[PDB]
Amino acid sequence: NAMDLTILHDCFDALQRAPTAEAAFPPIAAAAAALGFRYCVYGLRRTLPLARPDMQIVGNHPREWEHRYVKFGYVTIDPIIKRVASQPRPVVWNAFDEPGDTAFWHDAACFGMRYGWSHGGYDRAGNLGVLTLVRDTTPLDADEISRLRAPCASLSHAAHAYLMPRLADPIA
Amino acid sequence: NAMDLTILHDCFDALQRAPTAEAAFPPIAAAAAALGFRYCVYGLRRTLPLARPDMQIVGNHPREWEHRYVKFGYVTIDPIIKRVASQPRPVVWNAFDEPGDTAFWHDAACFGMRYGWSHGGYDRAGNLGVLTLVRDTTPLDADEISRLRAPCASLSHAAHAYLMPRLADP
Repeated sequence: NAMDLTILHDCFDALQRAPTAEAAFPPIAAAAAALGFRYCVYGLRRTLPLARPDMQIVGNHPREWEHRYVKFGYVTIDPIIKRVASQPRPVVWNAFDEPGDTAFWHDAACFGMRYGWSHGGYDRAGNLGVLTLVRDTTPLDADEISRLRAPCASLSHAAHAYLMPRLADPIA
Repeated sequence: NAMDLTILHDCFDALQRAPTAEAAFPPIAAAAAALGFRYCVYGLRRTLPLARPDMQIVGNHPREWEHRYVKFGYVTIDPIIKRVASQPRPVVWNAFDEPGDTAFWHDAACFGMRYGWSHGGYDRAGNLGVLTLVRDTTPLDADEISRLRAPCASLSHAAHAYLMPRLADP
């Protein structure tokens, strides 16, 4: 378990030499993978579109999941977004065990988006950035959640501090 | 080094059963102390007061430093707030090497708040919470900063997610 702290040490050093969102994501995804999360997704939802919320999505998620996330208009009714946008704490979810939003969780479960850890963060301009860590094999028991809080918190701060600002305002 | 993960593990366990700010701050401050930071200060700056910004300050700082901070209106000129608000990355400062703001840095260095680590986060309402971890001993070199990033990131997340909400509304 001491290996977990090395995982984050190597991530944050790589994030010091990542001046773009293209260079900043692989460190965060590699750390999440080392923590047991097969999938690592980041979404930037901007406040200025007002008429229609726009969701910018980067991640190693299945392409067909995002394709259906787009064609079915899931940004309008995304249950994870509604839960992380209202509260500051991380949201642990299970696609087989969530109430309502039947169509959303149906597609998520069909493509491995099954057992997730999601945390939302805000920037100076009011944009919402959501880091989502998903595994496709087993939901975490509470004892594994307890030990993963600090590492996931670390990754969550890293995504909001090193990835989100370089998605919102690229150097070029 | 094996401790840093257990230092934070114990902190995050305590914050699960911490429904008040009186109960959320000590575990964070305890972790900051175990990481080498004697002073742990959290400030919540409001956007609403407009003409000048209100700021709640909670921490184990020397209290007479807080009294100067209010006496000379430092909330309007605070160099650290200025830098953690315009940028989402942490800020590492040295009260003897920071340019300008001579009066501000003189007062901070007077009460041992000399070599600090500060990070600012926002909430849905647009408020600014700032976690500041300070030493009175030695400056922060490039080597210790590297290994302190991941643990201090967890502390930032912990402060913004568990302490900031309790100051803002409960």
